[PDB]
Amino acid sequence: MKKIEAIIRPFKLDEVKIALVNAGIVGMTVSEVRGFGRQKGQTERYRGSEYTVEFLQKLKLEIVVEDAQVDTVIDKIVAAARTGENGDGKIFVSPVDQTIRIRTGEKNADAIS
Amino acid sequence: MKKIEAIIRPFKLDEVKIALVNAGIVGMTVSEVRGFGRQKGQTERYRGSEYTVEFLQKLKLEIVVEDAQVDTVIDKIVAAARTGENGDGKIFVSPVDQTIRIRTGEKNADAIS
Amino acid sequence: MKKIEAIIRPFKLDEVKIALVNAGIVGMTVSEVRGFGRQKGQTERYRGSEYTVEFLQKLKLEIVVEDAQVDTVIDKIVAAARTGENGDGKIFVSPVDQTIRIRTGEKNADAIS
Ligand SMILES: Nc1ncnc2c1ncn2[C@@H]1O[C@H](COP(=O)(O)OP(=O)(O)OP(=O)(O)O)[C@@H](O)[C@H]1O
Ligand SMILES: Nc1ncnc2c1ncn2[C@@H]1O[C@H](COP(=O)(O)OP(=O)(O)OP(=O)(O)O)[C@@H](O)[C@H]1O
Ligand SMILES: Nc1ncnc2c1ncn2[C@@H]1O[C@H](COP(=O)(O)OP(=O)(O)OP(=O)(O)O)[C@@H](O)[C@H]1O
Ligand SMILES: [Cl-]
Ligand SMILES: [Cl-]
Ligand SMILES: [Cl-]
Ligand SMILES: [Mg+2]
Ligand SMILES: [Mg+2]
Ligand SMILES: [Mg+2]
Repeated sequence: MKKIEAIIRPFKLDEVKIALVNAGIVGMTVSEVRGFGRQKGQTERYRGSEYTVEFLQKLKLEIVVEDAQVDTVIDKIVAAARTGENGDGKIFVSPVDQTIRIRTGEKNADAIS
Repeated sequence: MKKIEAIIRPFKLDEVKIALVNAGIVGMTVSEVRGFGRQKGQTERYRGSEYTVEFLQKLKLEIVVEDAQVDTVIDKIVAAARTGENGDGKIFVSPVDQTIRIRTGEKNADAIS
Repeated sequence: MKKIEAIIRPFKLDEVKIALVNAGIVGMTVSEVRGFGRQKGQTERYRGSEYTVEFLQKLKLEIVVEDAQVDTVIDKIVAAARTGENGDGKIFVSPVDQTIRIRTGEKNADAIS
């Protein structure tokens, strides 16, 4: 099992969300964050101004899936979230040792099906 | 060391929190999130309406503990957070390689005691 | 690759942020959380009152770096965030299996450079 954490542009939420639902994702969590991602020598454009290290609003998507579904999920997010301008986002994949469904106590594969 | 991340119903915060404090948990983090968890063919009830993939408000609890305490923490959350209606929540356990207490620089077991 | 998650006092954001930018960090994410950290028998001071398990506002910083940069990042956060009063914060380091830059599809070391 893996956790996929994707930082995306806020306006992209709808476009990304539809891609994931159509791909068969059945659970996801979203939160509001702020961030910077300043590659060397670049500025990020937002509403007609250029930024270096100021924090900009982003959204964090969290999706826990079976290992065999990670690449599909990654591909769907990338294709829907990208624009070609710096600031499009970043995805981090991390291990999940156990998953538990609260209502039933189901575990692991059963809790993500 | 493990991180326990629990997504719960917002109203349950107090009921869950009291269970964990009584069990001896000494540190926890809470954040506001939104989410869906649509098992196939189901709808989630909220304030008299039925939802499919709309995002609903949830809370994310994060608790870092020693390995030997994980199952106790899981049990306390499940028992306090559940209601029997879909939407009760989900728990993800993940590895923590190092913990550092900022004030003192204490590490690992010392930083979670 | 590792994720560094640091819970800090909200007022410290600026002091911590400047330390990390000067150390060469190029990406970070911040979120608003609440928390308690009650070591046995202690109270946390906030705006002239003493707290046990009430939730206090904190900030969560998330920084994904190469393994060889973790200790530098940890040191910079600790030195900038600390005050000597309980409630200064806690840092959790966890594994990241894959990183993807959304705009380009670059992976891993390429996505964090
Ligand atoms: N290494 C990192 N650790 C934590 N958060 C990061 C990191 N890099 C980026 N982020 C988060 O992702 C957001 C988007 O980053 P961004 O798209 O600018 O990445 P980038 O590597 O600079 O790529 P690009 O060249 O496309 O801008 C940031 O604002 C921040 O919230
Ligand atoms: N696989 C997942 N990845 C990330 N977040 C998830 C996932 N599944 C659920 N969540 C989060 O947990 C919340 C509660 O999920 P929920 O209780 O609906 O899970 P479920 O598996 O559908 O179980 P139930 O049948 O009890 O509804 C969601 O709204 C979402 O925030
Ligand atoms: N084990 C933990 N799991 C999750 N979050 C924690 C944990 N311990 C602390 N936190 C988070 O970090 C914040 C700061 O904790 P705090 O500085 O009080 O830690 P502490 O171990 O009690 O150290 P101190 O003695 O310096 O107070 C908390 O309010 C909470 O948000
Ligand atoms: Cl493009
Ligand atoms: Cl029931
Ligand atoms: Cl001091
Ligand atoms: Mg960038
Ligand atoms: Mg559900
Ligand atoms: Mg404390």
